[PDB]
Amino acid sequence: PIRRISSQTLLGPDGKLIIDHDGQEYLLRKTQAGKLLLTK
Amino acid sequence: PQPIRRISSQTLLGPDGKLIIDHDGQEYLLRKTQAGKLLLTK
Repeated sequence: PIRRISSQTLLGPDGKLIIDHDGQEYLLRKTQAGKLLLTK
Repeated sequence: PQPIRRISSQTLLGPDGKLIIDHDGQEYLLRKTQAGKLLLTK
């Protein structure tokens, strides 16, 4: 199956991970409402 | 060790282009679509 990783491992205390993909940055973040959200 | 902060999609998603992210017990999927786009779904 597809591997699993905890959002804690990806986000840290600042709640954000920058993902470099195909020459630009995407932001993965946890929101105040408790959701994960990816933006471009 | 420090938080990741910044990472390539190639390293994060691997050759299958998929990762399940467990966020407080709710699984999201991060993937590279067949068109090569990055997408987060639940």
